[PDB]
Amino acid sequence: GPLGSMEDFVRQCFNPMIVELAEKTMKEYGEDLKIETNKFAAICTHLEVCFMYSDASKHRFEIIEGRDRTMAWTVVNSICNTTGAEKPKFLPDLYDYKENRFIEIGVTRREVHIYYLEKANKIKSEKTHIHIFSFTGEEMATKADYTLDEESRARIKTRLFTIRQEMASRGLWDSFRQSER
Ligand SMILES: [Mn+2]
Ligand SMILES: [Mn+2]
Repeated sequence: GPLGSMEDFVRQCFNPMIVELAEKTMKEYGEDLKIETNKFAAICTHLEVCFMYSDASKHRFEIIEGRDRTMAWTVVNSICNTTGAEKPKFLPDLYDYKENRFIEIGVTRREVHIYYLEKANKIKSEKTHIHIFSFTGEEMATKADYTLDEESRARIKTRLFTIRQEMASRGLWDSFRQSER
């Protein structure tokens, strides 16, 4: 049974723009995708989830994820100046203009409730909303408020499922699942 390479998978599976933004995120952190390739895949996956989440409701969200860090903070600080939002301690992923809050999107291969609790412990915010997806359909969100409707979230979950089945098909899932954290 053949075992594919994760780089081949990422470049074949993810949109060119997503791959390029992921390369940029890794460079900005000085990470080498040729060595940390499971991480490369996880970054692309996280980017794509953030984009799908925003696209579920045109106009509602500002995207923070994907931007260079300096531009990301520029955008965050502008949103805070404009809307009166409290400045987050860590860069979030989106800003929700309807619910008036920043959102941290988590995508995990670990148990979603534990991942959620860890995220919540890290950001130290009474305000930032957290929404966690797993690759097998489970999710967890702040105050049991899932923000988007069932169809939109199903679209995201189906995508995560497809990625996982594609990986497994190439023998890449075992390592990807086990490599997190
Ligand atoms: Mn982020
Ligand atoms: Mn995130």
